[PDB]
Amino acid sequence: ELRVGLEESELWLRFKELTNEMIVTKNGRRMFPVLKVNVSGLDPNAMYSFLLDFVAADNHRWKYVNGEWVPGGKPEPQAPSCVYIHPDSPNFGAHWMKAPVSFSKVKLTNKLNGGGQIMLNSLHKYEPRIHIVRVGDPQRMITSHCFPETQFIAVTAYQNEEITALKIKYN
Ligand SMILES: CC(=O)Nc1ccc([C@@H](O)c2ccccc2F)cc1
Repeated sequence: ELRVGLEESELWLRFKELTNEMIVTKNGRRMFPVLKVNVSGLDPNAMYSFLLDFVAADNHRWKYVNGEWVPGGKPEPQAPSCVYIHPDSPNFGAHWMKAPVSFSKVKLTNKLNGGGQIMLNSLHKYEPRIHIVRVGDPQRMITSHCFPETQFIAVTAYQNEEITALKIKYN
């Protein structure tokens, strides 16, 4: 049975408790915490690619008001479908299962300017999603998982000072 487990879930939950925020910039910013998963139940002999995208969570944006996140207006039109291919792709099932798979190099941006970055809209909430795509498959089988503990609001600058301090504490 294929299982994709979130690593450092307790750490992600510390951020989610406060409402997590990830900075987006013109040139792109890596995430903290880094999305990392453990994988079991692939065919060790088969080859697969791992991909990452970000799903919009709401039909509205958010705003930080009097120290609380609240519905903050109408949403902007959806960000373009950006997909990040894990740089180890394609690789054997045995490779992906021998140690956690880490998406440490992905960068989030608010400006489409190449570099394999992910475009997000500031003040909107997103949920990371990991896809496993089997290589050489005429049926193009793909298996997707979402990670609820990793939801975050994209921001140009941190709003909650507790988030600013958590990012410094754990990173
Ligand atoms: C059966 C079927 O729809 N297969 C399929 C679909 C999409 C892809 C990727 O292009 C892909 C595109 C966007 C996001 C993640 C992805 F993995 C690969 C295989």
